[PDB]
Amino acid sequence: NSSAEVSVESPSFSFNCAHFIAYNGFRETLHGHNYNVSLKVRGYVRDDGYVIDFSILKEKVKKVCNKLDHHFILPIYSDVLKFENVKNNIKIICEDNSEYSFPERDCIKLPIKHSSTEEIGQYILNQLIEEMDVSLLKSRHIHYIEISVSESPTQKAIVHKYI
Amino acid sequence: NSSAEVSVESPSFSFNCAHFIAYNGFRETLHGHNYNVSLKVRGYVRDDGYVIDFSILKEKVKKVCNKLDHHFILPIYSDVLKFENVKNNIKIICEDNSEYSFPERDCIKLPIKHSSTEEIGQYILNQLIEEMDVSLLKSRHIHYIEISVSESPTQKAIVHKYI
Amino acid sequence: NSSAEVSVESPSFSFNCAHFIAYNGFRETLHGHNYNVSLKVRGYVRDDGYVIDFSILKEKVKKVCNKLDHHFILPIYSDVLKFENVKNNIKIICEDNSEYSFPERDCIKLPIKHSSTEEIGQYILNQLIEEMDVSLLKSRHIHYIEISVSESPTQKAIVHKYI
Amino acid sequence: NSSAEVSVESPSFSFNCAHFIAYNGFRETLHGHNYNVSLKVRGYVRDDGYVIDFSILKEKVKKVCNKLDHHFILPIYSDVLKFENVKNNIKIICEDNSEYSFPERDCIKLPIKHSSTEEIGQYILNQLIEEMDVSLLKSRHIHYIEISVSESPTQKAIVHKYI
Amino acid sequence: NSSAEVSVESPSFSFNCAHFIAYNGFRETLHGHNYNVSLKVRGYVRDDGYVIDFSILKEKVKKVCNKLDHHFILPIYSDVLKFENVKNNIKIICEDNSEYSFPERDCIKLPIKHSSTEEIGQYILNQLIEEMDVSLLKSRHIHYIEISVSESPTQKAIVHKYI
Amino acid sequence: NSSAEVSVESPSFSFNCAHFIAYNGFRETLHGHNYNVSLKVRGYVRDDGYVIDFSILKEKVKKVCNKLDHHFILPIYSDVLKFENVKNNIKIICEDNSEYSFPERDCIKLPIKHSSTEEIGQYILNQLIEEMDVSLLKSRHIHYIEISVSESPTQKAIVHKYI
Ligand SMILES: C[C@@H](O)[C@@H](O)c1cnc2nc(N)[nH]c(=O)c2n1
Ligand SMILES: C[C@@H](O)[C@@H](O)c1cnc2nc(N)[nH]c(=O)c2n1
Ligand SMILES: C[C@@H](O)[C@@H](O)c1cnc2nc(N)[nH]c(=O)c2n1
Ligand SMILES: C[C@@H](O)[C@@H](O)c1cnc2nc(N)[nH]c(=O)c2n1
Ligand SMILES: [Zn+2]
Ligand SMILES: [Zn+2]
Ligand SMILES: [Zn+2]
Ligand SMILES: [Zn+2]
Ligand SMILES: [Zn+2]
Ligand SMILES: [Zn+2]
Repeated sequence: NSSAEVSVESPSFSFNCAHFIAYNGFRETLHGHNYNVSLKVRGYVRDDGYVIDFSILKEKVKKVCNKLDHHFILPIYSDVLKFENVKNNIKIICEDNSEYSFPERDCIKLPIKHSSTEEIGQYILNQLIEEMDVSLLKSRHIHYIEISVSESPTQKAIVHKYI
Repeated sequence: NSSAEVSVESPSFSFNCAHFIAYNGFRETLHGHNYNVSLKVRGYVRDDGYVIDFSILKEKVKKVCNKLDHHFILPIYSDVLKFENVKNNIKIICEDNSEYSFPERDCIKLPIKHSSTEEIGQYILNQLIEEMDVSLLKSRHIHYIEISVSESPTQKAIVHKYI
Repeated sequence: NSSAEVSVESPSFSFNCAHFIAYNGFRETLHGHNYNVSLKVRGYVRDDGYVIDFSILKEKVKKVCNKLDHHFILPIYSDVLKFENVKNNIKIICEDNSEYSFPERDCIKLPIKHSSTEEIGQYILNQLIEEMDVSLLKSRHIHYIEISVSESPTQKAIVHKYI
Repeated sequence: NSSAEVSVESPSFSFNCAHFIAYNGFRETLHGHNYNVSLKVRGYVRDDGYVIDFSILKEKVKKVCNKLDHHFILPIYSDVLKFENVKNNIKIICEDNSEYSFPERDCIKLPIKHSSTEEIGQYILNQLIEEMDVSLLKSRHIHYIEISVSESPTQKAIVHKYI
Repeated sequence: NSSAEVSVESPSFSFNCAHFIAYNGFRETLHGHNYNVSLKVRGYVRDDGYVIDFSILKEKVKKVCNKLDHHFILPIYSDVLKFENVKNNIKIICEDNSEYSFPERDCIKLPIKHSSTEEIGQYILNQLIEEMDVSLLKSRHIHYIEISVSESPTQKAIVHKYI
Repeated sequence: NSSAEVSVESPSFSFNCAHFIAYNGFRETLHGHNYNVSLKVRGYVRDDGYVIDFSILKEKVKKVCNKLDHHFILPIYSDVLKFENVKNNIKIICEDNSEYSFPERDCIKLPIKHSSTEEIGQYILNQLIEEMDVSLLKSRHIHYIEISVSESPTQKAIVHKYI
């Protein structure tokens, strides 16, 4: 068969963030991770000799990671957390009525229900798909994209999209 | 597409064992390995934000590895070895009439024909599927499980099961 | 020469924490890291065949890491942060008057001036020296201890003590 | 399911070469890489306990890598390069009229259009398939073979063949 | 003891170059490497909490690597090579009278006798010391600096300077 | 300062052996390890541009590893084990009167008291020192040699000799 894949991975494709998981009947304490992203795309060797240039993949991964890096990840779609702006701070109130308060600029609000590695990965995948531009990918006949997001060197989520 | 995978891997998911391969017309000398196990499951992001909790996968891999660790692996289904159990020892007699004798407690008797990485993997996969409980996996809509077993950092076997 | 070293390192010797650095005229946003610890000791091969048992070093590193894991690291000796404890929360007030508030149980209060990797390392080294018991180390003629603490796979601090 | 994979990878499966990419309207400066090869085959556990012996895979990978090691890779099917023999040297003329000249003995002439990691991969895969002998693979019921070629630790190409 | 070290390493701190070693009675064929650089400095925890900021070390390493990346390394102080300018090309004549010719823009002229990993390391160390500025290092009481240069994942040179 | 170090390391510099530790009042069960060796030497950059050629180090490490690979390691100097040859077998009797019996050709008899990683490392170091030849090392002004022996990726011993 003639489809081929290229992938990029680097300790440099990272965002260092704080978070905590909360879902129904469960809340854990604030902590954080070096999240690391790798990207794979399946296409064909085109007339320039590439599936797609490594440098485009690297540039797009770096960009998405840079936006996330150095914040508390706030899942705005959460069904078990309440958020309030008080002065320059976002206040987070949990089901058990415990409270956090951070400067608004420390938080990155992501359209996700939970700050789990799977849902963060889904977010990053959609972002990368937009950054690389769907029509570029189609012109090169790239039909599948996969990202891995590790929350540590021992645990990772892998999400994908057929395009 | 909406299926997602999670995987766990660590130097800690290891068992350090002695063994030798024996099949028709071939027997190698006793030696050993640090075997290492990584586990991946394919499912869907559930309402808790996970495919499945990383901590469940880690706890189950550690348990199966712990049972194997620090033994000679005895393939009880071998077609080319004869086994005797006299007093507190297991004697192994090979086709060329060479013999080994170990204290019975030093052996872990696996229901496999050869102590190859492939066959050890198949056994580990079945064990992990039992540990994780097949009905748990089904309630979360997990449909695929894969383990990699490395006999060293340079060589591994990958076995899977669709469920 | 006759001195010998043993070291242990693993992805498992980790603590996943939130923090931010603050020193005179500088404050960064809340974020987090997978911190990883490796331990090395210099001694002599003793009559049991060891510098010291690897299992002792692993057990002691795991214990110290476990205490830190899953918290916000609070540097109680900070010269640029004011701390208040009201009801069940710790409030942190910075020089620029920005504020953070966490549940008290979310914080691990370390006797350090900054939550830098260097200062966290020094604290870990002192703890491990206490855990391993200085008189045990002396009876085995261990004269040097070194820990590396990485804040990510790309950056680390190395602190030591001659004993 | 009953199919299984075995895989071999090592820093030892490398070839260190110089090259440059040239395609329509693009030429880069001469540089080099440590190319690294990993091999995976999919088959079944046979009556000897193996998908196929690891030692066969390693032996064949090392062989192909050793042929390539320590040369300038020249893509003889290039549509943007001209090659001419002058004394003991091969002269390369680019579209911009820039020129290179190397001794003949320093070039490995590969039947590829571009010295891209993708196309080098396709070359290596064919070679490996011939070295391992297609009918041996068939007798063991091996039906899929995949190689990864990395040009550095951060970027790689993955090519495959169903057989 | 109170001195501490910080270290930075990454697949990102690389330069991908072509070269060949030539010394008395020995010349090898043109090939290439992904050279990788790691930097360690020894100093003291200062009043900001750092030996020195990781970001300064990373910034300076990347800078030096970027200058070298994607060239043929030419050792201008070679006692067994002759270099001559012809049009836009540099001609290299070896002792055996074999010849190379590259465009000028494809060579990085380094003040080294041999393009060995040792001598490239010594060059990089001096450059890094100048980039980081000797008096900044002195004001922070940094007294030792060490770089590792790997020519591949399996072999490296380590050079240092006491300052 | 002008001394420099070169080191070689590879998953290929390995011996896969069985063993068990026995010392006074302690015996563990038969198991095994992939032992991995790395070698470092400190010297000076000589007139060929090297501290010493990487290829000599690699060749010597491979040789010593190859001799050990695929055996049970038998510490002939043990003060708590008794050995007897019975027909083609070596019988090992422990303090608790438990017994092992292996074909003589499965065992490599090492002049060490315990098959600990430290004592194996000491043995390997002396062997490597002999293989590289002390006078070669002296002519190049190499004054220090260090080997690391890991028994797994998480635990290692480091032994050295000033020469
Ligand atoms: C333990 C901690 O990192 C926790 O936040 C955690 C635990 N288990 C998890 N499990 C999955 N699958 N994904 C996660 O993001 C996750 N996250
Ligand atoms: C960056 C350097 O390796 C350059 O020659 C380069 C750039 N982009 C690339 N991209 C792909 N896909 N394959 C290559 O081999 C490749 N090669
Ligand atoms: C094998 C290849 O990298 C060759 O050019 C080579 C061989 N031996 C070497 N040995 C040393 N010490 N340094 C080098 O840079 C070096 N370089
Ligand atoms: C647990 C197992 O590998 C055991 O054989 C073991 C345990 N602890 C050890 N500890 C040291 N220091 N060295 C060893 O070789 C060693 N070896
Ligand atoms: Zn988490
Ligand atoms: Zn084996
Ligand atoms: Zn930080
Ligand atoms: Zn390239
Ligand atoms: Zn080289
Ligand atoms: Zn052991």
